[PDB]
Amino acid sequence: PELPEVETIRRTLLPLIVGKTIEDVRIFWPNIIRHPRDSEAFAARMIGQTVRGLERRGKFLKFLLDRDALISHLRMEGRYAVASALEPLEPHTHVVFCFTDGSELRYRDVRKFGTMHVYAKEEADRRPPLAELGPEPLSPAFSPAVLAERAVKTKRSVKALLLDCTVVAGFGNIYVDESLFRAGILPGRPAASLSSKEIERLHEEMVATIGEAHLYVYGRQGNPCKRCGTPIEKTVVAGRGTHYCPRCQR
DNA sequence: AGGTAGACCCGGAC
DNA sequence: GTCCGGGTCTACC
Ligand SMILES: [Zn+2]
Repeated sequence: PELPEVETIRRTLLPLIVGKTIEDVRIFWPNIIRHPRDSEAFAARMIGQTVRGLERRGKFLKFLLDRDALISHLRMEGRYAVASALEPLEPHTHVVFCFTDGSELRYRDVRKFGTMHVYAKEEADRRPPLAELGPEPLSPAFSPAVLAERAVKTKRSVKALLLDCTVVAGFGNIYVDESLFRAGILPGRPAASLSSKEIERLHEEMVATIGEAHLYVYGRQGNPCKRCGTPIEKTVVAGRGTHYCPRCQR
């Protein structure tokens, strides 16, 4: 899921787990657990803790317990469900938090690609994976000035810049391509080549792309641009498949 | 050290 | 049967 859908998950999941107490943690694929390094320590430490809150930082969910925070990333295909311990698990379930009321929070992922870290709550923001994360794109902390100051000092393309999680939280390949289209800027342009006007327009369209979230360019190669009718093109930029309108973007 | 490459994962596309 | 697609971290120069 993208940032908007993670926010929806955050809002939906919270009432389904708040106030529940962890009785067991069952791990079927240890490598999902990134901290502590031993999945057995990860499981052991969570037992007896009650879920108190659920926050979002970029595409990360931060589960707040009594002492610890669980930081979880679903990437593209991960899913959470709350369901009864009496019922069979869904296929591809890798980690289950069992609660004392006989319900469970389950993480499943056909791609097995997600990650989980647990630290004392007070340490979570200064450790991976949250430590270097840039500002929320819908927050005043993400501004044209912030974007401009990062763009000026780099040799990288504008696409590589917007994909950098330290610049802004939660912009992945789809919203990067779409925002750049909406701003009229080619993804391969050096970040340092953008004028003040272009930086300001790009900020505006990034906020709009995220705020709104239905595609102009992503995956639309060889089909007509919805604004000018020119066929959408696809190339590699910053090591990613990159979609753009060669007329609308400059 | 700024910035790219490696690593993780595997359904489905070639 | 080999490889893309996806995000975000660690490992290099
Ligand atoms: Zn166009």
